[PDB]
Amino acid sequence: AEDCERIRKELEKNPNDEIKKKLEKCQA
Repeated sequence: AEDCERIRKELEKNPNDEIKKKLEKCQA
């Protein structure tokens, strides 16, 4: 239950570590 592009948006507004890391492997 995740969305890479949505997390991208969240990573855009919030340059967060966990968000970034879970973005990279959102699709895993």
